[PDB]
Amino acid sequence: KPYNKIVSHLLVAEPEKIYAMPDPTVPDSDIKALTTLCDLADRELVVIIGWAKHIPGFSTLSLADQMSLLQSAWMEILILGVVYRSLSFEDELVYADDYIMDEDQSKLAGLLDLNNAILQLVKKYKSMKLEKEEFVTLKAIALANSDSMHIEDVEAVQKLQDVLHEALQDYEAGQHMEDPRRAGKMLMTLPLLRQTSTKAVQHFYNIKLEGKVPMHKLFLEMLEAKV
Amino acid sequence: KPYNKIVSHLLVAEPEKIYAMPDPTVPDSDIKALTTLCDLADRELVVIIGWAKHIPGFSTLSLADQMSLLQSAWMEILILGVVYRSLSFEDELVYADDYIMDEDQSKLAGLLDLNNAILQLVKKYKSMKLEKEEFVTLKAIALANSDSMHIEDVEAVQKLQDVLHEALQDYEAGQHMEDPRRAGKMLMTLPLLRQTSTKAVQHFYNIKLEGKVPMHKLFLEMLEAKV
Repeated sequence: KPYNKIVSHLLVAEPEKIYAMPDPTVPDSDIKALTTLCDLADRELVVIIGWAKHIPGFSTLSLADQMSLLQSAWMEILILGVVYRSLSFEDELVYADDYIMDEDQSKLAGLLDLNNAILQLVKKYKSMKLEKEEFVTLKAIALANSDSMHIEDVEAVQKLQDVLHEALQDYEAGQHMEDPRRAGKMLMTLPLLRQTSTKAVQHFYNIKLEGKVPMHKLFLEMLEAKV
Repeated sequence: KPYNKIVSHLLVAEPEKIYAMPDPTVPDSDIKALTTLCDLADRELVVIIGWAKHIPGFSTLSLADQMSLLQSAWMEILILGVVYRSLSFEDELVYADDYIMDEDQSKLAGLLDLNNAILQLVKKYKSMKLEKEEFVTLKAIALANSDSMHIEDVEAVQKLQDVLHEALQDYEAGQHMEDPRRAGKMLMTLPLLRQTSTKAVQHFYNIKLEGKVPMHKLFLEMLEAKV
C-alpha cells in the first residue's frame, strides 16, 4: 500500500538542478543560445551517467551495454527533464532555472520547430497530470527501452525493461485506481518522446557540421554515436 | 473467455494482400525499386483509408481529424504491415508476395539503413511471437496515437486511444495469462515503429526532392502533409 520501492528509489536518486549559466558578457545570438544549450547538455550527460547506476540491475550490464543504452537514450532523458521542469509554465521551456525559452527566444535560436515539438510533449503530460514519480520512472524506462542496434546481452536488457515496467504497473495500480489503464497511457507517450529526440539529435548534428558552435567531448561523443 | 470483440472485428476488417507488380519490362535499378515501392504505398494508402472506417468511433471524428490521424500515422501503418508479413522470413522484407527485399536489393535501392531499421522491428516482434490479433490492434493504436499537431477534438481522439488500449489489455489478459505485462510490452514496441517511420518519411521526402522517382497524388499528399 505504501507505494512501489523502485519508484521510491528513483525519486531519491534524482539529481540536483543544473544551471545553464549563459555567459553574461556575450551578446545574445543564435550562436550564444546553442553554445549555452550544448554546454548544459554536456553537464547533464555527466549527471545522467551517474544517475543510471542507481537503476536496479543497470550496473550489472557490461560496460559496453551500459554505454549503448546511454548512447541511444541520452537525448530522450534530457528532453524529459526539460518537459518535466516546464509543466507549471505556459508555452515556455525550462531548460534550467536560469534559462527559460519563450517563442521569441526559440525563433532567435533557430529552435522553433524543435521547441514546439517539446511543447507538444508538455501539453500532453499537463493534461495527464504527470507526477514526479511517473517522470522518474519514464526516464528509466526510456533508458532501458532505447532500441540500441548494438546490445550484447539482449535478454538482460529485456529483463531491465521488465523490472521497470513492473514498477510503473505496480505504482499505477496502487496510486491510480481511478484509471486502470494509466500505466499504458504513460507508455503511449514514449513514441512522441522518441520522435522529438530524433528531431533534436538531427538538428544538433547539423549544427555540429556547420562548425560554428563549440561542443564538448562527452556531448560530441554522444552526438556521434549517432542514432 | 472467447476473446475481445474489437480484436475480432479488426481481424475480419483486415484488407486483402496487395501485389507490388514491379514492371517486368524495366531494367532493375534504384529508380525501378523506388518507383515500385512508392506505387505500392500509394495503393496501400487507399486500402488503409477504407480500413480505418471499421475502427469503432473513427468515422464519427470530423473528416479533418480523420485526415490528420491518417496523415500522421500512414507510414507507421505501412511499415507494420511489411514487418508482419516478414515474420516467417530471415533478413528479408516482404513488401509484397511478389517483392521480397534481401540485403543486396536494399543496397541497390539505397534503402539499406531504412530496411535494417525495419528488420530491427521484425527481430523484436519475432522474439515476442507477435500474433495477427496483436498486429491488427497495434495498427489501430498507431493510428489513434499518432500525435498529429492538428487535432480539433483532442478528447474524442483520446477516447479512441482508450477504446483500443482497453481492447489490447483485455485480449492480453485473456490470451496471455503467462505474462501479465504483455500488453505493455506491445506498447513499448511503438517508439521503434515511430522512429522507423520518421526515417522512412525523411528518406522518401529526399527522393521526392531529387525529382527522379515518379510519385502519385495520394502518396505525395501524405508525404507533403509532411511530419
